[PDB]
Amino acid sequence: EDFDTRILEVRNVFTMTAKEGRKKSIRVLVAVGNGKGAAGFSIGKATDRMDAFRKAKNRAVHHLHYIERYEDHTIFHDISLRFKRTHIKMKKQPKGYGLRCHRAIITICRLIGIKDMYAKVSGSINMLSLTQGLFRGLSRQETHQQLADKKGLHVVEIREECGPLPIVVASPRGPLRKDPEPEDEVPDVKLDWEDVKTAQGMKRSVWSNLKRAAT
RNA sequence: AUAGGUUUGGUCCUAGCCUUUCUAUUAGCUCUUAGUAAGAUUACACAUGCAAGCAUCCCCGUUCCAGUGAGUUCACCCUCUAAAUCA
Ligand SMILES: [K+]
Ligand SMILES: [K+]
Ligand SMILES: [K+]
Ligand SMILES: [K+]
Ligand SMILES: [Mg+2]
Repeated sequence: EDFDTRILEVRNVFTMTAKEGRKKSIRVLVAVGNGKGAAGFSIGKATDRMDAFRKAKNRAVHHLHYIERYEDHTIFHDISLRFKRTHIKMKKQPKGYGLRCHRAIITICRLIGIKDMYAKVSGSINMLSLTQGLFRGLSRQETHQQLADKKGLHVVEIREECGPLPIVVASPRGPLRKDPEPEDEVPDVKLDWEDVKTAQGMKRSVWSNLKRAAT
C-alpha cells in the first residue's frame, strides 16, 4: 500500500503468425516507488492492456533499487552517463529548485522522492533506455560518507547562504589521514562544452528557462 | 528545450520535416473608454501652401536643424597638425 505505480509507455508491438498474420501485443513500461528511495521498473507484455498493466506492476516490485538521496530531496553529486545511445546529465540542485527534467524523469523522481534536480536527455530519447539509464546512474551515486571513508578525510560543505561557515557533512569512520590531498594546479578533467558555453553566456536558447507549472 | 508527433507488419539506430514558446507586418472576422508610445511598400512622379532670417546699412546665418537608406569597410585607435571656442 505504500508503493505507487505510474505508467511510462504503452506500445502496440506486432509479430507475424502463419495462421493469423499480424498478432497485436501490448508492451507496457511502469515504475513503482514508495517515495522514500525504493523504486523499480518493469516491462509487462500481454494481448490485453489490463493484463499487461498487472504483469508489469506486480513484477516491478520484485526489482526495486534503493536510491541514496542527499538530505532526502536531491542527488549527492552531478551524474553524467550514457546508456546505449541515450545521454543523461543530471545536476544537483538546492531546495526549492523543482524537477526541471524530462517528463518521464519527473515521474520517476516523484516515485523515488527526489524533489530538486535538473536533467538534460540527449541522443536517442528511447523511453526504455532513459528509464534503464536513470536507474543505473542514481544507483551508482557515491554518498558523502562513502567518499569520506574512501578518502579518509572530512567532507566540508561550503554554502554561499551561510558565508564561510565550514559544515562537515561526513567524517571518516576509521582513522583520519594527516596528509592533505595533493592539489593539482590544473585539473585534467573532461569538461562538457555545453556547460562551459552556458557559463560564458554564449548559449542563447528561446526554449531554456521558460516559465512552467510547478512540478 | 524538460521536450513532442512522424519512416516499419513490428523493433532499435540515424535522419529530415513538423508541433509546442516569444515578437513584427499583412489578410479575414470582430471592436466600448482613457493615458502613453509608435506609425507610406516604393532613392517612382508630384498640384497647392508653408519650412531662414536677423540687424542702424557692414557682417553673421541660411554649411545647422529636419529627411532618406541609393551607394557602401570615409565611422574606431595612434601620430601629426589646420579651422573653431576660451573678448
Ligand atoms: K525526430
Ligand atoms: K487584425
Ligand atoms: K545680423
Ligand atoms: K542603404
Ligand atoms: Mg588654432
